[PDB]
Amino acid sequence: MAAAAVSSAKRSLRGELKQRLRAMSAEERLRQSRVLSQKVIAHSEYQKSKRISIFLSMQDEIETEEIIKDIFQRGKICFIPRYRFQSNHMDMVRIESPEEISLLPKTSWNIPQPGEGDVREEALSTGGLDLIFMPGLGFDKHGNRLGRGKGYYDAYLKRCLQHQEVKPYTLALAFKEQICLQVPVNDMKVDEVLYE
Ligand SMILES: N[C@@H]1N[C@@H]2NC[C@@H](CN(C=O)c3ccc(C(=O)N[C@H](CCC(=O)O)C(=O)O)cc3)N[C@H]2[C@H](O)N1
Ligand SMILES: [Mg+2]
Ligand SMILES: [Mg+2]
Ligand SMILES: [Mg+2]
Ligand SMILES: [Mg+2]
Ligand SMILES: [Mg+2]
Ligand SMILES: [Mg+2]
Ligand SMILES: [Mg+2]
Ligand SMILES: [Mg+2]
Ligand SMILES: [Mg+2]
Ligand code: NI
Ligand code: NI
Repeated sequence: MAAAAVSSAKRSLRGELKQRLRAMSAEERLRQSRVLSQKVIAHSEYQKSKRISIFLSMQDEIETEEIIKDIFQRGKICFIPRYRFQSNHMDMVRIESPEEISLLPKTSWNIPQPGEGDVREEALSTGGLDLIFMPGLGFDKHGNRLGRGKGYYDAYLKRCLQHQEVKPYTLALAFKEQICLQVPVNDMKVDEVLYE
């Protein structure tokens, strides 16, 4: 019953956040994304990190396009999500240029990812990750995160520990509209939430 009340609070907050995210203009989402891109590019954990996981942005997320271009300009090794919907499991798989992204097939969320038989280097098979850009629907200032529901990033963070001594730094990228007083939890916290 306590579990269910937690789920109910998460669901209600998701509906609130989604409505705000729906209510934002394309131009404005683009403005806050530009502000975050400059913040990330100046960020010391980003500047020092060699192996990075970043997401490919949905319409309700901070746009990561400029960060990706910077990643490859700085010769960082870049991994993106590859989600297997049948088992609710995600890996982070290597891409070798920003331009490759444009040729990939897309999922039912209209996001690019390498297809089923494209054999890819996985981040945990070749060293793990220094830094993971964390998407999500909401975050509070304690670093709690409200994801879309099925906990694929929480599960992936747990998995990272099985390959690395040092846990990846987790940096969320949020609209100011996505910052909440308290995210209902219980769930993995992020190290830092960036917003305007
Ligand atoms: N740009 C990135 N790409 C990432 N790629 C992997 C991915 C998985 N994903 C798709 O790639 C995905 C989306 C929703 C649910 C789930 O948790 N949600 C529905 C309710 C959400 C809907 O009604 O709006 C349900 O609980 O199943 C699980 C996996 N999540 C993406 C992430 O959220 N944003
Ligand atoms: Mg809604
Ligand atoms: Mg409200
Ligand atoms: Mg402007
Ligand atoms: Mg959406
Ligand atoms: Mg360097
Ligand atoms: Mg699949
Ligand atoms: Mg992996
Ligand atoms: Mg699909
Ligand atoms: Mg996993
Ligand atoms: Ni897998
Ligand atoms: Ni608090």
